[PDB]
Amino acid sequence: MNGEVAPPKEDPVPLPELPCEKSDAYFVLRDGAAGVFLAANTFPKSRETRAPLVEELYRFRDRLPEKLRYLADAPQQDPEGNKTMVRFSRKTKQQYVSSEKDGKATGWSAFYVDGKWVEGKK
Repeated sequence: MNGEVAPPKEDPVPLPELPCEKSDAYFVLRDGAAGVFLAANTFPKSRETRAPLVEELYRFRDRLPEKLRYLADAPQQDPEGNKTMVRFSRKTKQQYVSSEKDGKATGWSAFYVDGKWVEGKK
């Protein structure tokens, strides 16, 4: 009976081919943060969680759980190269990607509409 709801046990879309911090952990893609994301299997030792980088998704397409065909399908960077990762919007509960340059968050942010990605530059 000892339980706390959503137990640490869970092997949905594990991406062992993506090291986490440095404790032999990896990024096991899961779903429980306003949408989808990839938490470290060493959590909390590694709270590195957040939508999956579209580019890293293309490399993990062979392992894609199929429910990401649209996310990984979205662009994987911007005209400058700032790779674009997945994000989540509550205004429509959907997945929108956003390019990023190093760590300055350029601003690029595309939205996945009806199989219709878009770009809401700001």
